[PDB]
Amino acid sequence: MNIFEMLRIDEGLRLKIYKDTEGYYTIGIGHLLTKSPSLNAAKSELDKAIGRNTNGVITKDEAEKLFNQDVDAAVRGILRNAKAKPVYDSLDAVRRAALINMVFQMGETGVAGFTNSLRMLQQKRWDEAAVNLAKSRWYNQTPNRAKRVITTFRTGTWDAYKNL
Ligand SMILES: [Cl-]
Ligand SMILES: [Cl-]
Repeated sequence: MNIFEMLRIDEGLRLKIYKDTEGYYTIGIGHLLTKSPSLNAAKSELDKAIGRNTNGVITKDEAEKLFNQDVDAAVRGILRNAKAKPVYDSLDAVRRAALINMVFQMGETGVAGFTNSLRMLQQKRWDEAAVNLAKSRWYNQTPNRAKRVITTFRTGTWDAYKNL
């Protein structure tokens, strides 16, 4: 298991524009296109990202390419974030993947409301952190996914992803 396989399980793979859990147009492996209600705007953003007139449809390779870019960006985003960096550097490899997954899903903006949880992770107080992470809109909206990531932070193993 690794970050790519982990997110592929959590986000799935769709080759046509679809609406995510929050109702935003997305494609591929969880690649958000825009928060705008406009399908046209979404198709436009898609063409801009792929470099061609797609007609709201892409190939598997194109999806994987977007994915590679998106993971790289999340990692780079963490490294540049003054609050997240110290946490990321303190964690072991498995746990780092869990932090990447959150950032990929909710962005630096979302991860920003997790100040207290991040501090517990940095302190290595695993059970406490798991409890705090669960008191969030994130957990109430996407509980199954949140449970998988939380278990990852709690245990430091990929157990929640084995079977999927
Ligand atoms: Cl892009
Ligand atoms: Cl879920």
